[PDB]
Amino acid sequence: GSHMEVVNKGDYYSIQGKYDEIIVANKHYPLSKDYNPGENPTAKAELVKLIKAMQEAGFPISDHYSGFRSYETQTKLYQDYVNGKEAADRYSARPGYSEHQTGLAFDVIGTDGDLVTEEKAAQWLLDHAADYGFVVRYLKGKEKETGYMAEEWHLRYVGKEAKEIAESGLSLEEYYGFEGGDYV
Ligand SMILES: [Cl-]
Ligand SMILES: [Zn+2]
Ligand SMILES: [Zn+2]
Ligand SMILES: [Zn+2]
Repeated sequence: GSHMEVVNKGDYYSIQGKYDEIIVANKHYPLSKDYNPGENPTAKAELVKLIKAMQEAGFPISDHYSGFRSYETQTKLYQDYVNGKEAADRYSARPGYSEHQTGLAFDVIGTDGDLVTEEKAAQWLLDHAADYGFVVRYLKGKEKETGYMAEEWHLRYVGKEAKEIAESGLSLEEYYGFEGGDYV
């Protein structure tokens, strides 16, 4: 990511990547509370293949996943988690702030009902998410940069540039040189 500024497109901010334009949603850059594209079909088709490949490799992964969540959905979920604001902020997006609202983010689930955390499966996603155009967004040890505690299961579709990204070991923030961190 060498080196472009973030542009406001109106409903969202984006940064121009090496091959694609990359929507930026985090604690610094919110989405328009209206922006409601639903699930991205191109990302979805890749997720399907990713899922199948994990199942083929022996992993107990569900066909089900958590993808598009609108602003309103995010509101319920964030509120529910307050029940403190402090602790919920560590791991749950405020509405307008979630990559899930872009329709480009997807949480992988085990056939046991839980978000994937099992170690071999987590490593497989670090190793191969990029083969399907995805990155593990909330990397371990990058909580300062991304704004969020690490998530083994949360995939963000970025396309072809995922392999160079994964190779860097960087957060998107660091790779494209935009701000993440805490709400301001
Ligand atoms: Cl691809
Ligand atoms: Zn700023
Ligand atoms: Zn691979
Ligand atoms: Zn997620």
